Amino acid sequence: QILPPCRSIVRTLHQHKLGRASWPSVQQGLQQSFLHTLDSYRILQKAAPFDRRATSLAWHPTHPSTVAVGSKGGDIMLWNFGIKDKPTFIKGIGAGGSITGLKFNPLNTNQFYASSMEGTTRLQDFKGNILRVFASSDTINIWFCSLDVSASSRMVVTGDNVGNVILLNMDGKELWNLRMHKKKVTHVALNPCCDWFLATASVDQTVKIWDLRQVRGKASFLYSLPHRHPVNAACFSPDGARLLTTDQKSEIRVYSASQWDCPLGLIPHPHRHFQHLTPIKAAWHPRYNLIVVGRYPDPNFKSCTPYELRTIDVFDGNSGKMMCQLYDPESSGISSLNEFNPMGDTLASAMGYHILIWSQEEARTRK
DNA sequence: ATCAATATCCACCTGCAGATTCTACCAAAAGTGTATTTGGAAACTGCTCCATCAAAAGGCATGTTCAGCTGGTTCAGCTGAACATGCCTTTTGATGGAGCAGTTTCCAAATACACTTTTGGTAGAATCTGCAGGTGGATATTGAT
Repeated sequence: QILPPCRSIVRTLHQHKLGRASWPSVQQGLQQSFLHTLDSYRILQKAAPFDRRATSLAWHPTHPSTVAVGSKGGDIMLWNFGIKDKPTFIKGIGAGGSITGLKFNPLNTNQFYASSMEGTTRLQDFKGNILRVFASSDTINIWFCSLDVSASSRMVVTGDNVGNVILLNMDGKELWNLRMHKKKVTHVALNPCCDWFLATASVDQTVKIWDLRQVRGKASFLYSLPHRHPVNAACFSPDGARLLTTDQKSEIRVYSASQWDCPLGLIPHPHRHFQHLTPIKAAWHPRYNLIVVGRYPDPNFKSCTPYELRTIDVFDGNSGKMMCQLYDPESSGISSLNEFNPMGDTLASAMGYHILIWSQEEARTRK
């Protein structure tokens, strides 16, 4: 395979110590170094099963080794590494209560937000106590699909199966529930560097950029970006300037700050949507300009590589092409969800009925 | 050697090709109503193709079942020839019912409106059923004679 990297590494660091070379060149060199050491994540560290399929994933923001996960049957799990304290569990109905959105609480880490097929955007503890419901369908067969949160703004946002989005405060205060789309809202997210423009994606083959404080007039939006197929995810950058989008058939798109309408590059990659599989969500890496996605081969997709395996692919953002591929037998499932740690030293993967941890090996000999 | 079957010829004769004449129904023309097609919202049903257990499909050992073959025994249908008998047929005397054609009286659908049951929508509990025991035939496996 490819993975060639080269450079005059330490020199640049000293160049940075002299002021000659600019910081983005440093960021590029250490991005390459990060890829080189990610070539040693090949040894899969840990595996974890449980009951009904995995649907949503989330990282403990402050802690590297802690992670939370939510199932197809409303079964939530909280798991920490190097603890061995037999991780924490909570069950649900198990049939039609699929948790589908899951973000940690920025305030109380022993709390968590959740969006469920039951029709209940809730705030609940890992010990089982429901602290507070935020919204409700009040009529079954109409449920939520999307959820996200912001701490700098102290806001909650959630999306439906019909095309209307809801926006609440941390203490209630609902001033929202206007309709935005014609179909289900697959993903949604707020800017981390801003507080008052939003992004939402839907089955309508359109992804919309809103201004949550200015617009109130039922599709008096700010921007609307089209696509050729429906969209499973539209995720913001940490920096805030790059919006990543991933469709259902075969595509990834990078939109910029600079003219949201036009895209900067198209990254073709197979992640074909499917009914009983968990929907695929590309994701950023929090401290570089990389992209990470899970692959799902299609015999009809125009493959550039002659070898098409199920594996975790890692591309470069501002170029378009690939830079690394992680693969491990005994894990021949399809990695629906993949998310790097906010810390930057660990990767979590959610496959059907399985959760995988990929971190570096070392510790050749103890003393 | 056969010995009716088919190939050949020839009288004949009656269905059959062909010509004539009456007739009911097919085509064209202007009009209309009414089935159907089309544009377009929307809803709902099948294609979907992993991730997973768990009955179901495959495959291999043993054992039994029976089937296409043998040969023999039994015996029952084929057919000659002779002779009876009702079929043919034909032939015509007898008749009544088929079909037509005129007369009478039934008796069905056209239409408008106002009930009236029928079909869902939707919950509650009554019956079927998984599961678990548990009786008792029962059905094969040895057992006394």
